[PDB]
Amino acid sequence: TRYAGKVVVVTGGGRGIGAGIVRAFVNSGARVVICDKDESGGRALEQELPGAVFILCDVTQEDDVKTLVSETIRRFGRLDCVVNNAGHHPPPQRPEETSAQGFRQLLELNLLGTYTLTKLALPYLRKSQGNVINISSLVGAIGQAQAVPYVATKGAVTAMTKALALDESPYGVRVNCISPGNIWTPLWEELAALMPDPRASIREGMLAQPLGRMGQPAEVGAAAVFLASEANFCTGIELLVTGGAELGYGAKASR
Amino acid sequence: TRYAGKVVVVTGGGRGIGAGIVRAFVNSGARVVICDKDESGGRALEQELPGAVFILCDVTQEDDVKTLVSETIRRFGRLDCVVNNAGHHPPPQRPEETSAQGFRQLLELNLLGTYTLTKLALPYLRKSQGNVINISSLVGAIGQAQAVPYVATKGAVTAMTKALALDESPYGVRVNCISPGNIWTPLWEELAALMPDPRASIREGMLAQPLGRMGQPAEVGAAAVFLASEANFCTGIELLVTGGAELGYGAKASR
Amino acid sequence: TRYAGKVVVVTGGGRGIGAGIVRAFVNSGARVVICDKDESGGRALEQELPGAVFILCDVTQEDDVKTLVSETIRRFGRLDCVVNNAGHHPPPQRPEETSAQGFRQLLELNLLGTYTLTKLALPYLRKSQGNVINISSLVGAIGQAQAVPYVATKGAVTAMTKALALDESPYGVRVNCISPGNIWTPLWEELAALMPDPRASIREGMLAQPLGRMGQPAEVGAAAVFLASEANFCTGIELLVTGGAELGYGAKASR
Amino acid sequence: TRYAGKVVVVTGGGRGIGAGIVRAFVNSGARVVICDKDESGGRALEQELPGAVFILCDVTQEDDVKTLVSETIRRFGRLDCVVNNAGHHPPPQRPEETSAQGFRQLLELNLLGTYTLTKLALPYLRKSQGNVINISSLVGAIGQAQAVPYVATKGAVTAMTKALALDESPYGVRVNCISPGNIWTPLWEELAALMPDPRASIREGMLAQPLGRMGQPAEVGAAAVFLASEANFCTGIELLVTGGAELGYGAKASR
Ligand SMILES: NC(=O)c1ccc[n+]([C@@H]2O[C@H](COP(=O)([O-])OP(=O)(O)OC[C@H]3O[C@@H](n4cnc5c(N)ncnc54)[C@H](O)[C@@H]3O)[C@@H](O)[C@H]2O)c1
Ligand SMILES: NC(=O)c1ccc[n+]([C@@H]2O[C@H](COP(=O)([O-])OP(=O)(O)OC[C@H]3O[C@@H](n4cnc5c(N)ncnc54)[C@H](O)[C@@H]3O)[C@@H](O)[C@H]2O)c1
Ligand SMILES: NC(=O)c1ccc[n+]([C@@H]2O[C@H](COP(=O)([O-])OP(=O)(O)OC[C@H]3O[C@@H](n4cnc5c(N)ncnc54)[C@H](O)[C@@H]3O)[C@@H](O)[C@H]2O)c1
Ligand SMILES: NC(=O)c1ccc[n+]([C@@H]2O[C@H](COP(=O)([O-])OP(=O)(O)OC[C@H]3O[C@@H](n4cnc5c(N)ncnc54)[C@H](O)[C@@H]3O)[C@@H](O)[C@H]2O)c1
Ligand SMILES: O=C(c1ccc(F)c(O)c1)c1cccc(-c2ccc(O)c(O)c2)n1
Ligand SMILES: O=C(c1ccc(F)c(O)c1)c1cccc(-c2ccc(O)c(O)c2)n1
Ligand SMILES: O=C(c1ccc(F)c(O)c1)c1cccc(-c2ccc(O)c(O)c2)n1
Ligand SMILES: O=C(c1ccc(F)c(O)c1)c1cccc(-c2ccc(O)c(O)c2)n1
Ligand code: NA
Ligand code: NA
Ligand code: NA
Ligand code: NA
Repeated sequence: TRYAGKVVVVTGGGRGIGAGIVRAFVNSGARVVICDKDESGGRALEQELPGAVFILCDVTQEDDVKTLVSETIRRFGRLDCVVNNAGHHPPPQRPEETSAQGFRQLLELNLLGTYTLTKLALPYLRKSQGNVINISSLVGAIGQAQAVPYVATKGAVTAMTKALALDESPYGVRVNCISPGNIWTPLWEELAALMPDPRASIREGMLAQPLGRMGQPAEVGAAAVFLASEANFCTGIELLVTGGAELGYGAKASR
Repeated sequence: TRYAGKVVVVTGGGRGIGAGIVRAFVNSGARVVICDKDESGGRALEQELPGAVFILCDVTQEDDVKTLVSETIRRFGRLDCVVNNAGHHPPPQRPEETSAQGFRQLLELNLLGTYTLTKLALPYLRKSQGNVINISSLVGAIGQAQAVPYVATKGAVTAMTKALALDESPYGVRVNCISPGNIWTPLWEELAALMPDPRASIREGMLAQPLGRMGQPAEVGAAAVFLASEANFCTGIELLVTGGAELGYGAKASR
Repeated sequence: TRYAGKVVVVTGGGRGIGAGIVRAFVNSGARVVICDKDESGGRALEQELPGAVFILCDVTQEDDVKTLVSETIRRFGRLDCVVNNAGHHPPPQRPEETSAQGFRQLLELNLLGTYTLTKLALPYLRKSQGNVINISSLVGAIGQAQAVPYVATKGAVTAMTKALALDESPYGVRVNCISPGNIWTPLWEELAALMPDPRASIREGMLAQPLGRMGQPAEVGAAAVFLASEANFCTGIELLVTGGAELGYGAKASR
Repeated sequence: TRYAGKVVVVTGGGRGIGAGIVRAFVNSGARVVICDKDESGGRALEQELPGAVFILCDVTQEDDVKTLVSETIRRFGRLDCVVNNAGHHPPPQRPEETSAQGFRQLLELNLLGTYTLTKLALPYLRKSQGNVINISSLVGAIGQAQAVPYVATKGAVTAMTKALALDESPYGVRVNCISPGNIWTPLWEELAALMPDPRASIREGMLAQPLGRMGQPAEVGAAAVFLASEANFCTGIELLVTGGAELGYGAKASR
C-alpha cells in the first residue's frame, strides 16, 4: 500500500540488486517495468510477479531507451519513479592495465545510460511530481583498489545526482542516490570465481564491514522504496547502504 | 504493522520534531514512551495516542534517565529503539557574546543527555538487537553563523554516532543519526519572534532550501521509522533531511 | 628553493589557474613544461619565465600527450609532478538542453585527458617518487545548477584521484586533487559576458563566498606547490580552495 | 622567510605534534610562544630554538589562558596565529566502561580549551588579520573503536572550526583545522605500551595507512605553516594528514 497506484521503471532489474528493488516496489503496491538487456532473469520475474512486466532494453542504446519510456506510458498511463541500477564492475585491473577505450565503454553503461533514461523520463516525472533514484557506490566516495574506471564512473553518478536535484527542485521532482557497499549478488559471485582464492576473497568481502556480513538486494530495495514514497524533504542525498565499511581504521597496506 | 510489537523511547517528544517522531512510530504499530521535561505537550499526546505514554524526565539529570529506562522495562517488558531528540538551539550569538558556562550547559543537553540515555539503554538493546537514532543537524556538517556552541554540540553527536556504531556492531545493535535542516517547529517559531523582522527571517529560512520550503516533523518521523524498521545494513550513517540546503552556491556574504 | 631540481608538467598552463600554477612552481625553483592547445598565452609565458618552456599539446589527442611526455624526458631527464588542470566549463544549460554527445566531448577533456597524461607519466613518476595533482572543483562535491555534464566530470576526477592514490601508494607515488571554487580567470570573464547582466553575475559570484571575493590563480598555485613539495603524508585528499562557499545556509531558491 | 615578522602561539607545544609545529614555524621565520602544562619539554625547546619562548599554561584554566595572551602581547607586540594542539587520547575504553565525568573532563581539554584561547585571542587576530588553526583528528570524521568520548570531542572541534570561520570571515580572520591520522608521538608510544602486545599494536597502526607508515610531527607542522602563510582563500577547511587511511576497503570485523 505504501506506493500503490504508482509506476516504476528499474534498469538492470533482471537479477541482483535490480531484482531486489523490483520485488520491493511490487510489495509496496506499485506496478514495475523491468528493464534489462538479458532476457532470462527478467522474463521469469515477470511470470513470477503480478504487476511487473519485462521490456528488453539496452540502456546504452538511445533508441532502446526511447522505446522503453514510450511503451511504459502507452501501457500504464503515467511514470512516477526511475531507478537507474544497470551497471557493471570489471575484473580488478592495475592502472597500467586499463585502457581509454575500456574506460569510455564503462562510462557509456554506468553514467551515460543513467543520463539518457533520466532525460527522456523527466517530462513525465514532472507531470506526476515523481522522483529519480540512482544506484551509485560507496567506492565513488572513498575509492577502491584496482578499479580506476569503475570508481570514476560512480563519482560522476553521485555528483550528477546533486546537480540534477538542483535543476529539478523548482518542479518538485526529487533526485537522490543510494551508495551500496559489498552486496552479495551474481556479479559478486562471478568476480570472486576469477580470484586466485575465491573462498578467501568472499571471506575478506564479508569482514570489510563492521557488521561482519555482506548486504542483500532486499536491503537496497527497502532504501529505494523509502526514497520514492516517504522522503519528500530529501533531494540530492547519498544514502549509504554499506554495513559501516567506511567507519574506523582497518588494514590497508600489505607490507 | 511495520514496527509492531516493538517498544520505542523518544526524548523531547512533547512537541516539534520529537512529537512527529512519536506519531510516526505509533502509526507503525509500536508502543512509545514519550520523554520530556515539560508536562503540557507530552501529557496531551498520551491522552491522544493509544500506545503512547508520557514519563516526565529531564535528560540532563542522570537519576531521571535511570528511572525512565527502568519504568519502560517494568511497564512494557523490552526496549527496541531509543530516539535521542531532546535538544535546544540558543538565540543567535556572536562568538564574543558566548560564554564557557553557556557552552557547558548546552553540551549537557545536546550531547551528554544523548550519551547517558544511550548508555543505560544498551543492555536492553543488546537483548532485542535494537538500535539507536540520534537527532543531530546539518549545521554540524556545514557550520552555521552565530552558533558556535550549538554547531559544536551537533558535530559531536554525529561523530559519536559513528564511534558507537563501531563498538556495538559485534552485538548487532545499529547506531545511526538524522541530520535535519530547517524544520518548522515551535523552536523555529520562537527564535523567529526574537528577530528584528520575524516575517523576513521566516521567508529567508524557507528560501535556504532549493525545494523552497521548510521541512515538517512528520518527514523526520518517516526517516526515523525507516532507520528503525528497514535499514538492517545501515549503521553509523548520517541521513540528511534538509530539502537540499547543502547543495550548490548561494549568497553567503552581505558586503 | 622549495622544489629546486624538480620537473613539472602543467596542462592548460597558458592562462587562468594553469598559468598561476606555472608561476608558483617556477618561483619555487622548479623547471616547468607548459602544455596548452592554444599557442598565444603559453608562448608568451615561456618568453617571460626562465625555467618554463611551452609544448603545444591537446590533451584529448593521445599522440599529443605521448609526445609531451617523451619531449619532457628528452629535454629535462626526469619528471616529478603532473598537474592536470586543462578543462572547460560550458555555458549554463538546462538538463533538457544538454546532449549525450556534448557530455561525451566534455568527458574527453575534463576526465579522459587527465587519465591519459597520468597513465603515460606514471613510469617516470615511480622512478622519481613523484606525485599527481588533479584540478577538480567544489561543485563535484556539492553540485551546481545548469551544469549536469560539468559537475559529473568533476565528481569523476575527485573519485579517480582516490582510486589511483590507492593503486600507487605501494610505489610511493602520491595522488591528490585541488577543488577550487569561484576563481577569477578568463573563463569566468567569458562566461559572465554571455549572461543577461554581466555585472550582476560577477557581483553574485563574489558574494557566494563568506570571504566576499573570488579566488586568484596564485592561491591555487600555492596549494599545488604545497601538495608537491611538503605534503609527504597526504595522498588521495581533496584540498578545498573555495573561500568557504560550502559553509552555512544561503539563499538557494528564488520563489 | 615565509612567515617572518609574525607571532604564533602553539598549545601543547612541548612534545609530539605540538613540538613539530613549533619547529616548523620557527624555521619559517616566526617568533613562537610555546604553551604547555608540563615544563620539561617546553623549557628545553626554548633553550634550543632562538625565537621560541616557553610560557607555562594549562589551557583548561581560564586565568592561565588570559595570562598567556597578555604575556604574548606584552613581550612581542602582536599576535598572528593560534594553533590549538593541546589534547589527549585516553586508553581504549568500551562504551560501558566510560563515564559522564570522564567525558566532561575530556571535553574541557580537547574542546573548551580550544574555545577559550581562541576567544581571548580574536581581538588581536582581528587587528593583524591573523588566523586560527585547530588540530582535530580523522576519527572525528570516520569514528574510532573504543573511543566514544575522544571521537565526540574531535567531531565538535571540526564543526566548531566551520562555525567560527563563518563568524570571523567579515573581519578577514580565517579559521581552519588539520585532521591528522596515526602520527608517531610520545602519546602513541605510551598508549601502545599499555596494549597486550605493544609491537603488534604498532605494526597494525603502521598498516592502517596505504602508505604503510605512520606520519611524523614535522608533516603536521608543514601543513600548519601552509594554512597560516599561503592559504589566503582557505577558511573553514579540514586538511587531512592521514597517509590515506580513510580510502578504500579494509578488514573492520574480526569474526
Ligand atoms: N554488488 C555490489 O556489491 C555493488 C556495490 C555497490 C554498487 N553496486 C551497483 O549496483 C548495480 C547492480 O549491481 P549488481 O551487483 O546487482 O550486478 P549484477 O551483474 O548482478 O546485475 C546487473 C544487471 O544489469 C543488467 N545490465 C547490464 N548492462 C545492462 C545494459 N546495458 N542495459 C540494461 N541492463 C543491463 C545485467 O544484465 C544484470 O541483470 C550496479 O550499478 C553496480 O555498480 C553493486
Ligand atoms: N527545528 C529545526 O530546524 C532543527 C534542525 C535540525 C536539528 N534540530 C534538532 O531537533 C531536535 C528537536 O528540535 P525542535 O525544533 O523540535 O525543538 P522544540 O524546542 O520545538 O522541542 C524540543 C522538545 O524537547 C524538550 N526538551 C528540552 N530540553 C529537555 C530536557 N533536558 N529533557 C527532556 N526534554 C527536553 C522540550 O521540552 C521540547 O518538547 C533538537 O535536537 C534540535 O537541535 C532542529
Ligand atoms: N574558474 C573557476 O572558478 C574554476 C573553479 C573550479 C575549477 N576550475 C577548473 O580549473 C581549471 C582551469 O580553469 P580556468 O578558469 O583557468 O579556465 P581557462 O579557460 O581560463 O583556462 C584553461 C586553459 O586550458 C587550455 N585548454 C583547454 N582545452 C585544452 C586541451 N584540450 N588541451 C590542452 N589545454 C587545453 C585553454 O587553452 C586555457 O589556456 C579547469 O579544469 C576548471 O574546470 C575552475
Ligand atoms: N598522535 C596521533 O596519532 C594523533 C592523531 C590525530 C590527532 N592527534 C591530536 O594531536 C594533538 C597532539 O597529540 P600528540 O600525539 O602530540 O600528544 P602528546 O601527548 O604526545 O603531546 C600533547 C602535549 O600537550 C600537552 N598538554 C596536555 N594537556 C594540556 C593542557 N591542559 N594544557 C596545555 N598543554 C597540555 C602535553 O603536556 C604534551 O606536551 C592532540 O590534540 C591529539 O588529539 C593526535
Ligand atoms: O562489484 C564489486 C563491488 C564491490 C564493492 C562495491 F562498493 C562496488 O560498487 C562493487 C566487486 C565484487 C567482487 C569483488 C570486487 C573487487 C575485489 C577486489 C578488487 O581489487 C576490486 O577492484 C573489486 N568488487
Ligand atoms: O533552531 C534552529 C535551527 C535551524 C537550522 C538547523 F539546522 C538547526 O539545527 C537548528 C533555528 C531556528 C530559527 C532560526 C535559527 C537561526 C537563525 C539565524 C542564526 O544566525 C542562527 O544561528 C540560527 N535557527
Ligand atoms: O567556470 C565556472 C565555474 C564556477 C565555479 C566552479 F566551482 C567551477 O568549477 C567552475 C563559472 C564561471 C562563470 C559562471 C559560472 C556559472 C554561472 C551560473 C551557472 O548556472 C553555472 O552553471 C555556471 N561558472
Ligand atoms: O592517540 C591515538 C590516536 C590515533 C589515531 C587518531 F586519529 C587519533 O586522533 C589519536 C592512539 C595512539 C595509540 C593507540 C590508539 C588506539 C588504539 C586502539 C583503540 O581501540 C583506540 O581507541 C585507540 N590511539
Ligand atoms: Na507479471
Ligand atoms: Na495513550
Ligand atoms: Na623560458
Ligand atoms: Na629561545
